[PDB]
Amino acid sequence: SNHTYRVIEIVGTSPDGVDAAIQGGLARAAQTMRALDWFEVQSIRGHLVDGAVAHFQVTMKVGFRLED
Amino acid sequence: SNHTYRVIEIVGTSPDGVDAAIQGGLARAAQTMRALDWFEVQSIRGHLVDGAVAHFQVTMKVGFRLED
Amino acid sequence: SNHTYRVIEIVGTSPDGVDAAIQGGLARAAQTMRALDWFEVQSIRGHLVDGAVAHFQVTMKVGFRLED
Amino acid sequence: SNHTYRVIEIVGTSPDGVDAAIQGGLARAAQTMRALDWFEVQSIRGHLVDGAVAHFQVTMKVGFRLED
Amino acid sequence: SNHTYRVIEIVGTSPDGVDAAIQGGLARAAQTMRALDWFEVQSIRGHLVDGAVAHFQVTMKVGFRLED
Amino acid sequence: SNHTYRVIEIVGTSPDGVDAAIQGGLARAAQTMRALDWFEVQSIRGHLVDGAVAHFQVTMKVGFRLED
Amino acid sequence: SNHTYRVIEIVGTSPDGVDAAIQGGLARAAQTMRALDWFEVQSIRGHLVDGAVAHFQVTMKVGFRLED
Amino acid sequence: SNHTYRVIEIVGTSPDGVDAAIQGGLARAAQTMRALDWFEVQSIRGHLVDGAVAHFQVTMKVGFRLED
Amino acid sequence: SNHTYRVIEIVGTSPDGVDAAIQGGLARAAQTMRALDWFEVQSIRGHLVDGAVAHFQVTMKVGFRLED
Amino acid sequence: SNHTYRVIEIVGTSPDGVDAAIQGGLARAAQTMRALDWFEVQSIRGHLVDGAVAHFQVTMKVGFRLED
Amino acid sequence: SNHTYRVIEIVGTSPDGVDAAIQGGLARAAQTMRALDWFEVQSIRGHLVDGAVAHFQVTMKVGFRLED
Amino acid sequence: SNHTYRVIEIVGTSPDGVDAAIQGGLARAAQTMRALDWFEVQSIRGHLVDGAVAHFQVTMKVGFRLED
Ligand SMILES: Cc1cc2nc3c(=O)[nH]c(=O)nc-3n(C[C@H](O)[C@H](O)[C@H](O)COP(=O)(O)O)c2cc1C
Ligand SMILES: Cc1cc2nc3c(=O)[nH]c(=O)nc-3n(C[C@H](O)[C@H](O)[C@H](O)COP(=O)(O)O)c2cc1C
Ligand SMILES: Cc1cc2nc3c(=O)[nH]c(=O)nc-3n(C[C@H](O)[C@H](O)[C@H](O)COP(=O)(O)O)c2cc1C
Ligand SMILES: Cc1cc2nc3c(=O)[nH]c(=O)nc-3n(C[C@H](O)[C@H](O)[C@H](O)COP(=O)(O)O)c2cc1C
Ligand SMILES: Cc1cc2nc3c(=O)[nH]c(=O)nc-3n(C[C@H](O)[C@H](O)[C@H](O)COP(=O)(O)O)c2cc1C
Ligand SMILES: Cc1cc2nc3c(=O)[nH]c(=O)nc-3n(C[C@H](O)[C@H](O)[C@H](O)COP(=O)(O)O)c2cc1C
Ligand SMILES: Cc1cc2nc3c(=O)[nH]c(=O)nc-3n(C[C@H](O)[C@H](O)[C@H](O)COP(=O)(O)O)c2cc1C
Ligand SMILES: Cc1cc2nc3c(=O)[nH]c(=O)nc-3n(C[C@H](O)[C@H](O)[C@H](O)COP(=O)(O)O)c2cc1C
Ligand SMILES: Cc1cc2nc3c(=O)[nH]c(=O)nc-3n(C[C@H](O)[C@H](O)[C@H](O)COP(=O)(O)O)c2cc1C
Ligand SMILES: Cc1cc2nc3c(=O)[nH]c(=O)nc-3n(C[C@H](O)[C@H](O)[C@H](O)COP(=O)(O)O)c2cc1C
Ligand SMILES: Cc1cc2nc3c(=O)[nH]c(=O)nc-3n(C[C@H](O)[C@H](O)[C@H](O)COP(=O)(O)O)c2cc1C
Ligand SMILES: Cc1cc2nc3c(=O)[nH]c(=O)nc-3n(C[C@H](O)[C@H](O)[C@H](O)COP(=O)(O)O)c2cc1C
Ligand SMILES: [Cl-]
Ligand SMILES: [Cl-]
Ligand SMILES: [Cl-]
Ligand SMILES: [Cl-]
Repeated sequence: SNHTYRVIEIVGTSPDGVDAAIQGGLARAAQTMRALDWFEVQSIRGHLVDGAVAHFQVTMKVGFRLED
Repeated sequence: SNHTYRVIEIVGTSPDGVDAAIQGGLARAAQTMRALDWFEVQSIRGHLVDGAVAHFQVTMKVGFRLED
Repeated sequence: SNHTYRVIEIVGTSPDGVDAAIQGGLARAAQTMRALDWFEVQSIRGHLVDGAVAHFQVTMKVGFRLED
Repeated sequence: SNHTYRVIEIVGTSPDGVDAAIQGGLARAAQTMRALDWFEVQSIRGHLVDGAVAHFQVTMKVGFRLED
Repeated sequence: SNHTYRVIEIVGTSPDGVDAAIQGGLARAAQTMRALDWFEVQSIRGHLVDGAVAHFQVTMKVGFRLED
Repeated sequence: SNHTYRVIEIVGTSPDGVDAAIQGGLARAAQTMRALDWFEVQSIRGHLVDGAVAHFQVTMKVGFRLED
Repeated sequence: SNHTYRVIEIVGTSPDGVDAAIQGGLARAAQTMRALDWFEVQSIRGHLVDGAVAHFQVTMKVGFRLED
Repeated sequence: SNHTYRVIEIVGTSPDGVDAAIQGGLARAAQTMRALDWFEVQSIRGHLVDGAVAHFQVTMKVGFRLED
Repeated sequence: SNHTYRVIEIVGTSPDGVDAAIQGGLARAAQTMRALDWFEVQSIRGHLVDGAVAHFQVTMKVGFRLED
Repeated sequence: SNHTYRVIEIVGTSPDGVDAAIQGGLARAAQTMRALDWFEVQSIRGHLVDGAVAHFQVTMKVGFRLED
Repeated sequence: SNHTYRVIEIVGTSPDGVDAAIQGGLARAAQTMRALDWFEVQSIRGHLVDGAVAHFQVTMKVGFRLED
Repeated sequence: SNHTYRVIEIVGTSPDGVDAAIQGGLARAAQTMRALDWFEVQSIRGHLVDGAVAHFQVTMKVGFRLED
């Protein structure tokens, strides 16, 4: 058949960098979403506290296949 | 913990301007959503009728914290 | 009243071109969403197999009116 | 029939803010254009004099239906 | 000589897809503008009614040579 | 002479809307910068608390003439 | 292994519309290239002659897998 | 009063470079438009013939004050 | 009160990757700036020497609260 | 002399994150290209399998000096 | 060591074209700044008086190395 | 027939300005590519040495007709 996908936007966070934030966001998404297929980073930001990075914040679009 | 956020897109409307459209959209969003944290305006448009602005239409991304 | 809209993102697919992909995606969306009002194409991509287009993939934002 | 629209670009101005600049620009546009249907804000700028905003300047695309 | 061009923006519409909307818009443009040379699609949108595409709406920039 | 300008980026805030945030940011800028000439809005965001807008946050580029 | 891809840019053309231009460009690309995997449309333009579309011109990025 | 501006798009051309193309386009514009105030370059392109630049082509937005 | 922020642009560098470049840039910024609040990555580039990455170069906007 | 550069686009991949994908892509590029000088990340995407990141995919522009 | 750069934004002006505006802006910047390394043009605009270009205005980002 | 074009990216350089950089890049391209048809400037940058512009660097897309 011709599949249809849905694309949602999430932000993963971690003090431990860009990869960790990506992985953390996607891990949360996978808990309650099915048929995840791809992601696309929209932005990399972070929150600073006392001059240090408290959290990296990576905004992602996440695409998944819609069930019939 | 490391929080994960979800970002949805809504359009608020009002005949009474940009601020009123923002506030209206966000008020509707708050009724059913929880843990709203930020918004970002994507566009400001409007519908014209008889040469006057019938509604300002303000598209926003709205970020909220996901529950575990 | 002043209506509020929600805008989601979907990808329609078809081997039979851009229009067919748009129509297919929107047809799937219409099965489970109500009060669809507009769409906006975000991108036109496709997957190639053996040098031929296997599927056109058209990403759309789709706006609909929120119920009270 | 299948309508065709024309989209022009104007800048509305006012010392009294974004909404006033939008409304002012559109009011001028309505005097000499017919069948105005929508607008889209392109930018919000302003001119400063003696440290104060002398005019808000709101650039808009304005769409209208072409007559046959 | 060194030619100068003017670029206007129009929206073509059709229920019958992207190509039909492009062709329709350009056909209307050709009736009252001369020396049309090129177009560039700016966006592909559409209006939905009862879950179906009522009109594809294709916004184009259209360039033409200015007469002396 | 041929003037040179410098362009800085600031964020004005206010609970009372976009215009108030713009005006507040620019008022602060005017206290310590001279020869302010123009501004350009880069983004309109805000912070939400208990479902309400606590502050509108308007990011602006601000241009001023450099002294010799 | 971890694959590496190369992305080139081509323009397909046809008087017969967007899909035909895409297909034509990709067919030419396939003649000399191997392991084509995806495309992404960058722009849709066209050349006008005597008020009619002489060619649709569809610029695409085309990704393919690099051989070792 | 609060002035309203109109912004049109033109392309100036010259074999003799970017400045010459800008100046040429604007000179043509000035012949039939009044109260020209500013321009903004949108793109710099050119046509190549026998490996040489036949014309630089500079697309500009041109803003002018609307008369009452 | 209603706070005002200033946003500057810096480039952090490191041979040891994106996170290291971010952290390095921000560490330098913190030495001579106060009340750092957030950053936003603008670009990730790098310099190549003998086919290897000599430095990752991460351009960031950095926002901080202005003192009264 | 005045050097001329060529800029190509590649996608590096790795299951082990953004830096690893960058390094992998560039290592492949260096095998068959000479005088590599810089890169610029265009996008960070990835493929998901069973809810996990199978590969990070980092699209880069890569600039190199052309030989005479 | 790993250098950190700062990037500021300036506008150079000249009646004598794009190159002259660039050179003028950068010459002013060099008078008070140290370790200038690169620039990137952001926009080319100009002010028109009596139908002629009074000043070309070239906005640049200018990067320089921060001292320890 | 329906022609297909290929679009490559090059950077021309010169100490003598934007036009000279464009012309230099294109002259180098013409030595080893055939059927050059158009260019589009992507960016204007430069390298600064001792406070002066050592080279203007103009990145261009260059389109050419593919042979059968
Ligand atoms: C324009 C703007 C953008 C911001 N972006 C972020 C962000 O990306 N991540 C984040 O954690 N906080 C962000 N913030 C919140 C700030 O980091 C900070 O927590 C807030 O402004 C309060 O700071 P203050 O106590 O110095 O006033 C942003 C604030 C503003 C005004
Ligand atoms: C390209 C395009 C963009 C539009 N954008 C908006 C919009 O932002 N807000 C809105 O209310 N209507 C929008 N519309 C709908 C028009 O405002 C209008 O209601 C519709 O085209 C019917 O107008 P007509 O009766 O003159 O044909 C848009 C229509 C087109 C074709
Ligand atoms: C940067 C990038 C973008 C891609 N975009 C698409 C796409 O738009 N549509 C699609 O079906 N596949 C897309 N893919 C997946 C590829 O088409 C392909 O299926 C995958 O990379 C495996 O190809 P390979 O077996 O040659 O390694 C993309 C892959 C990469 C790396
Ligand atoms: C890059 C640039 C952008 C400008 N944008 C605006 C604008 O948006 N609105 C406006 O009224 N003036 C704008 N101006 C004009 C300035 O506000 C100002 O009136 C002009 O540069 C003269 O200022 P000076 O006397 O300090 O040299 C702009 C000028 C430059 C150089
Ligand atoms: C942000 C926005 C964008 C819109 N874009 C379009 C469009 O591209 N084409 C169109 O025909 N109508 C457009 N519309 C109008 C809607 O399709 C719809 O006709 C209008 O909002 C009334 O819908 P409702 O009766 O559900 O409130 C737009 C409306 C909004 C708010
Ligand atoms: C991607 C992102 C963007 C943000 N943008 C803003 C902003 O524009 N303004 C602001 O005040 N805070 C911004 N924040 C901070 C949030 O509003 C919020 O204060 C912070 O994430 C803590 O929320 P939590 O306690 O629900 O985890 C941003 C945060 C993230 C992750
Ligand atoms: C800014 C600009 C953009 C153009 N884009 C296209 C294009 O996308 N496709 C095309 O075939 N020709 C394009 N052209 C070429 C024109 O369509 C036309 O063939 C050329 O300008 C000569 O027209 P003239 O004889 O009216 O001067 C472009 C020309 C200019 C100046
Ligand atoms: C995607 C595209 C963009 C073009 N842009 C321009 C342009 O900016 N200026 C111009 O004079 N011609 C432009 N053209 C027209 C070409 O320069 C050329 O005149 C036309 O494609 C015929 O070339 P051919 O005889 O090699 O097929 C463009 C053509 C295409 C397909
Ligand atoms: C368009 C362009 C972009 C460049 N971007 C970067 C960069 O992001 N980081 C960097 O270290 N050098 C950058 N450079 C400098 C080059 O990496 C290189 O050091 C310089 O061009 C000299 O190289 P060559 O000796 O091969 O001529 C750039 C150069 C050009 C022309
Ligand atoms: C719009 C779109 C974008 C995609 N982007 C990527 C990508 O960046 N990387 C990738 O490996 N695959 C990409 N793909 C391919 C998907 O990840 C997936 O492999 C393909 O759609 C088949 O999934 P399905 O079996 O659930 O239908 C993309 C597909 C679509 C439709
Ligand atoms: C949207 C907008 C953009 C402008 N951009 C520029 C600019 O780039 N450079 C400049 O010198 N002036 C700029 N101006 C100022 C105008 O050129 C002009 O000096 C001002 O609007 C007063 O013109 P008027 O007397 O016709 O009302 C801009 C004005 C507006 C409204
Ligand atoms: C973010 C970034 C962008 C750069 N862009 C350019 C460029 O466009 N052209 C160029 O010649 N060099 C470019 N460079 C290289 C610098 O001009 C400079 O040669 C290099 O960073 C070494 O400078 P330093 O000795 O002060 O550390 C860039 C460097 C960075 C970090
Ligand atoms: Cl959503
Ligand atoms: Cl127009
Ligand atoms: Cl290439
Ligand atoms: Cl600054």
